[PDB]
Amino acid sequence: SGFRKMAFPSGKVEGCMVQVTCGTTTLNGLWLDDVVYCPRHVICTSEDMLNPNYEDLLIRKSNHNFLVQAGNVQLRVIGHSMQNCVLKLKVDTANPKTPKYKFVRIQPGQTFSVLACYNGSPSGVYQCAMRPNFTIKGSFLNGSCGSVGFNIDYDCVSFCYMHHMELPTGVHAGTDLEGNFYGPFVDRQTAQAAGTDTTITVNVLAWLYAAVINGDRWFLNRFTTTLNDFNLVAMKYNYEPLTQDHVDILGPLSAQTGIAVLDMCASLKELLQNGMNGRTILGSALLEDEFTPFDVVRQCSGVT
Amino acid sequence: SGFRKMAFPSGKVEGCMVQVTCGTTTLNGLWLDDVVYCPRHVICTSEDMLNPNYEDLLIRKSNHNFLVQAGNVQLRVIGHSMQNCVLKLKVDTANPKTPKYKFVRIQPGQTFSVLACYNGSPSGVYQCAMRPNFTIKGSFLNGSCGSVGFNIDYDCVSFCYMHHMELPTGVHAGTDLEGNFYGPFVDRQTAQAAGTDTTITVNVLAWLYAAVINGDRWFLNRFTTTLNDFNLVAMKYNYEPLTQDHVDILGPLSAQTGIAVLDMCASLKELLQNGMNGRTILGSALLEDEFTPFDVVRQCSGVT
Ligand SMILES: O=C(Cc1cccc(Cl)c1)Nc1cccc2[nH]ncc12
Ligand SMILES: O=C(Cc1cccc(Cl)c1)Nc1cccc2[nH]ncc12
Repeated sequence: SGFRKMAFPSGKVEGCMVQVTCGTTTLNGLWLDDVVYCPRHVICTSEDMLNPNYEDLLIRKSNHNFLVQAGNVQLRVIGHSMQNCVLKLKVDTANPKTPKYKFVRIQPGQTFSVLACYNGSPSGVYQCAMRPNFTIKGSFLNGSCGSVGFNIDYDCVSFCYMHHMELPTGVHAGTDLEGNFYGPFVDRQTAQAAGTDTTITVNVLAWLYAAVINGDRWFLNRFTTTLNDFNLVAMKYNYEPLTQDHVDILGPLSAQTGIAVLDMCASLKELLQNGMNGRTILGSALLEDEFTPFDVVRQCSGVT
Repeated sequence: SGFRKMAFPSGKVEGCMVQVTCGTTTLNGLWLDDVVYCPRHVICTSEDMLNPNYEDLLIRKSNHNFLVQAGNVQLRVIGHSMQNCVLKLKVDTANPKTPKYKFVRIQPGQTFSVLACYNGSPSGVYQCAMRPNFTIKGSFLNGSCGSVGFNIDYDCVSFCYMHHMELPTGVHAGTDLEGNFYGPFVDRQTAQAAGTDTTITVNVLAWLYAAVINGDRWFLNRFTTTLNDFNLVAMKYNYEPLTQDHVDILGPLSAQTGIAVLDMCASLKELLQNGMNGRTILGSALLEDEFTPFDVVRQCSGVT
């Protein structure tokens, strides 16, 4: 028992990290097979970042201008192309450490692990959620661009995020591995509105089920609610409206604990209306929304 | 910017994990050079666990009774010995993935990463603290015994913990890599008192400095305090007494922010006496003590 904000083991991703330098800029790249993926802003100088003309900046670059280093060994670049906001550097050697992998575009409210890197070297790993507004609240310093987010299903790494930018608000924005930003963001040094965010209701409910499984039960009450009534409360408290699709994904946790989803909704309703009263749930004094129902089941069943 | 409960990249440790089976019991082992380390209770049956006679149980075992499997390949066991609460299984092949490593006994209040494993396969990685009472609040299910805790300083893995037991209270106990338990625990299925725990004051202060560095400043006040006055408050709130040694380790963070350690102590004093008033610090609604001053500097400087 016990419940932690657990990340996937990062080894399979550590073996893919490289350093990419173009001119004066260094960031991280992801080496899979014979391609290195990295943020296209590796080609910018500070003078360029207010609104870079990426097409023109890339025309001034040749294969030999992209310095790619995998630990201590240099990779030979034999092609380059820009796809949306990523560059794809074709190299003459397939990464021997390439794991089985997929590129996936995750949905808002889903979670993933981030391997924060600097100069192609891994620094640390943490778990986070893609907010409903498509930002991430990460831990990224200058030089972390090109670090990736991923999930692992047995031996397959599904890469879902590449880090590109820290907005002036201190929240993070990035792309899928085809270089499409999550959210409305653009790769320019400008203030950019991130939408209104909401709390991921189905994840808070999953975490309340994790709490019951792991011994924290004080918040269970004698009440029930309906989706309509619960959604009036979710509206007031800026929580995502709950749907039958969310109730269905909570089915396994409802079956494991014997607590009907709408009864757990009534516990969440009381917690939203009354607060925690100075108590904690799974070591937290707030309602946690960074665990999906799949994460809770995986953590409570010991999936490897 | 941003601050997360970050674990070390686990790849170097993933390469050391093996499955050890003895009779009907399977758990995890750590393969370094030509030795596999695992909890000695791998030799017990359920009938043995109330108070096992480990010496007698191990006398009934031969090298060929210890089944060690590294992924899909079987290791040949050419020796066995019990050291405190660990078994050391000498194998005929040095682990090719053995990283540079050390065995260290950590101090209470220090932090480390855990690579939770089942059947020798990594499941996930998380960061935690060794409580002042020598327990850990982990995420461990049955089959996780033998999972290890570690820190990494550049290319060297310092292994500090091997998981052995979940106490009836749901908290975790284990040993250093020489098999000495942290705390008063014994490897038997009995209720065992864990001491009175306290909050790790120097880590809460480090985390308040991380909060100021990362933009959360609302808790800064016009006050100062002394070590004596602060320690009266720490006493009331079950916090570890602060010493000049703790003030000295907070020196770098004090220099980075320009906030004297005793002024930060006055902010912590007000937070202990008044609570958070429904506000958060670094996404937490409680005072976090699982980040050391070294962790805060490492995370805020991008060490790889
Ligand atoms: O965000 C950027 C580069 C950049 C600026 C504008 C647009 C783009 Cl696409 C890229 N550098 C950072 C500086 C400081 C902390 C940081 N955390 N994560 C990144 C990061
Ligand atoms: O703790 C043990 C085995 C054991 C019992 C008594 C003494 C010893 Cl040394 C070992 N099994 C577990 C069962 C369920 C969840 C668990 N989490 N971590 C372990 C764990």
